[PDB]
Amino acid sequence: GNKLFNIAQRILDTNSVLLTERGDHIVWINNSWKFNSEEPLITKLILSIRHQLPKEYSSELLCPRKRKTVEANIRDMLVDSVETDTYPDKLPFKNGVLDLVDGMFYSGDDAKKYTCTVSTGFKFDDTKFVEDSPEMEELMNIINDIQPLTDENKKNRELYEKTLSSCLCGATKGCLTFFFGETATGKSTTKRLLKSAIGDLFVETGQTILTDVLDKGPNPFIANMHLKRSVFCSELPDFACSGSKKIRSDNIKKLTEPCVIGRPCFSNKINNRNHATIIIDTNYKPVFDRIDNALMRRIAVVRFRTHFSQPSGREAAENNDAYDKVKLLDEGLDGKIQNNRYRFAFLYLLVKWYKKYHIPIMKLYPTPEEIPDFAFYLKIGTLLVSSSVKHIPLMTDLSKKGYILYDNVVTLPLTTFQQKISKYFNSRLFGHDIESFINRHKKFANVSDEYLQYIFIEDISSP
Amino acid sequence: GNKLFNIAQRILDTNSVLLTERGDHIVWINNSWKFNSEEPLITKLILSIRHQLPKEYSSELLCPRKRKTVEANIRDMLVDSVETDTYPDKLPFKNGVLDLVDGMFYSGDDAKKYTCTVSTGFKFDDTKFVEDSPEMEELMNIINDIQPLTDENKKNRELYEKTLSSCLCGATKGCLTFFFGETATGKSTTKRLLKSAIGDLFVETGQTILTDVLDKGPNPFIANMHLKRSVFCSELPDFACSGSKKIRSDNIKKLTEPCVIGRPCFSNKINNRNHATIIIDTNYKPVFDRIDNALMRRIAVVRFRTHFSQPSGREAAENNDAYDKVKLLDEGLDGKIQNNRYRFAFLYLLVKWYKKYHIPIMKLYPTPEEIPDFAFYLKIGTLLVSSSVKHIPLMTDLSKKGYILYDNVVTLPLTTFQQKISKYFNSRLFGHDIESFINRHKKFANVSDEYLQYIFIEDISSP
Repeated sequence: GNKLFNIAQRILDTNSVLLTERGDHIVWINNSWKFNSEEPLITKLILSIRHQLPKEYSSELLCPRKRKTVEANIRDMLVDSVETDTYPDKLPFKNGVLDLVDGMFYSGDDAKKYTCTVSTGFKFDDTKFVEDSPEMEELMNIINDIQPLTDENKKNRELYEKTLSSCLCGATKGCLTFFFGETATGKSTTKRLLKSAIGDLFVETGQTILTDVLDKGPNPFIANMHLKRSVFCSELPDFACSGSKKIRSDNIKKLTEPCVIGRPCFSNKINNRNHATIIIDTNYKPVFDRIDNALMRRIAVVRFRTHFSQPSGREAAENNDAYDKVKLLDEGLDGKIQNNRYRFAFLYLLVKWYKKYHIPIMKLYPTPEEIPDFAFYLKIGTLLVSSSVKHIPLMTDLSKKGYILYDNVVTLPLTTFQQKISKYFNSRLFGHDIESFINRHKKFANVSDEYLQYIFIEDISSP
Repeated sequence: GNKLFNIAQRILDTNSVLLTERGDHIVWINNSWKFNSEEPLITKLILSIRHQLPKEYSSELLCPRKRKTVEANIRDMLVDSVETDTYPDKLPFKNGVLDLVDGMFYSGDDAKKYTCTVSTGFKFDDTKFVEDSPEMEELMNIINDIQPLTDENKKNRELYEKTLSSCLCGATKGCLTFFFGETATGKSTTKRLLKSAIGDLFVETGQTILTDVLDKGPNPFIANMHLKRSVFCSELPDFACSGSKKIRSDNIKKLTEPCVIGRPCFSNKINNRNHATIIIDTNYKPVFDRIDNALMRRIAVVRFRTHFSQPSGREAAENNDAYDKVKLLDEGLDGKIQNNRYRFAFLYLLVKWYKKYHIPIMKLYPTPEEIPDFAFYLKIGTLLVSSSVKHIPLMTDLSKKGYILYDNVVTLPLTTFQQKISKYFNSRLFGHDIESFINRHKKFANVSDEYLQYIFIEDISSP
């Protein structure tokens, strides 16, 4: 009774077709979850799977009409929806899924349970995923050359390792990392090593996402980051000199939210998943058009201070302090990195670092103290407070310091505020910052007189 | 007699397919009313319901052609339209609909009567819906700490309870309540309570709603609140300081309307249903760009006077103007609330509050005396009525007050207006409001002078 319905039931029992929330069907052919909007693969799956069925069921799948009927039955049978790429601690390869927490590699039906629709693009070989090897020693030597293990570099080394290891997690990250350092320091070598390690999950982008609008009209720059696990920004022009667009605070805020707004060309989908670890490479200090408290919590800085240079310019390179350690470059090193020589050794190192930081919740912590542009705004935030409970049993003593009373609200005249704030910062050095803060946070008692609703902590602490 | 027509008649007798006024079909599969504009689920429903039918009818539903014939019959049979989500007194869950008038929980066919297309997203447990429990005691203690039941907080507590209970009713609300509460006073705790209690019907927004155009073009922020029952906006910056846009009058007017005009990307729809309660959370008093009688009627204010702070900042948390009382904070409370510990206790409390305010007509009430912006207009509104037909046989004594009759409309000079308004209103305290009134409600008399179609109540109350 209904051979075709029984065939559809068996194919559904094999769990090879799933219905997604967007209305598509994902099929498991050739050991990978595939889908297509313009050409479903359900009949391809039926023809391919005809070999696992009994004899009397296999000869009914050689007709396109019967395969169409089976596909209709399968479409009617699938009611509930599932979500794809819901495991943040799994790295999908071309022939399986690697577990970062456990270190065990799966293949075929074992990798089937993790609905991974993306992959690194290359196979995984266990014979090279080993600890003892000359490749491991060479990689360790290179890594120690780029980042020394001195006691003055411990925190920087830890942050570097954490940032590099977070590129394997398939979840939204809450920070952006700046790779601070001059040219010929090792940042490009790290970029090439990471690209060789993680294959197709790595993408590179210029200045478009930093200094330009994100949504606008069409934007392949923000639509090509869907399900990527790392984004590297390189060749960034100095924003200190006039003529270059500044870093947009709105862009930084949007590149951190779990939902990214943007659509590709000729696509009706506007929502894409953001899994990338954004790293910005710059040879100069970064400056932003706007600075506020929210933008301070989404920036981290990693500093590079060891360079490799030719013997001809060895003295000049040894003639400063930003190149804290001097070494000799290797001409064939670029070819070795390109030839995928250290790919699996770097994969092992990244997995080991991830395990070293595999605490139940993996998060990226901002480091705002390393940005010179944040120096003024960080210090003033520890000097002023907002409105609070009852200044009434201090207005006797707060009045003598220049604070006035207004409808039971303490304000401060601009002249008195300037006089009290000039004792902590140089007028010339922070003039623009002081002016911007004053004109941003000023309150108008009337059209002419103006006041500020801020109280210095030093006055508060002093009885 | 046409077995397939009999099958379609039975499936229609089960009341599982309904035709909506918009032209779509909603089917009852997996205990929920789903629909798909681009792909009807009628054949899925036929295949699923094939089990309830007699034995000789179930075998015919295993063929896609016969299912399509039954679907054609069913489509021809459905003539009348129905309206979806028209019960404001019902809270839909994932596995049933819980009434609020008396308080039973329906399930399956019992909840089938109310066509609710949305749900809180979590299953309902009757075991935890108990009045007597340690969780209820802890929640009551937290609520009492948040809003004390003292003699100075009766009306405030009543309005707070009314606002929290009004987040369950699925109808359009007429007021935009202002949660006038300062930082670390407890508004965050109430927000997490409400979110955990009402699940997916709760959404959170930011500054874009209040201080930006809502219609514009494709606005996901507006299209998101379709059939939502609560909207919470937090982290709102101080609008008193310059550089921050004021609250738009048109936005406030538009949010209250039952029909909100707005479209999503790649969607032909332009109309949605507004059911949400909008609560504004600011640490500072609000500032409106343009105020008048209309906005004064759509604002309610809730005050919080129990603030918590750390000991280091406690002195700084007591040396300004904005709070009234200090208390102590709890650290594990946030983890407890994230663990959905008090979800059902808060649900029971909200149901009890709704019952207390369950008069046959549910309507929110505005309180304009708590906003200093409308204080001047309220005093102005209660101190002015224009000229009178009865003023015609009293304009002789009204002429002594600096008023001149003109086509039965009496006038006041600008300088005389300022002189007479200085009697009741302080010139400096409300100078901006007075001059805005002068330039907003003025008319013209001749080339050089200006005219006013308004007269003070005080000039008429005094004989």
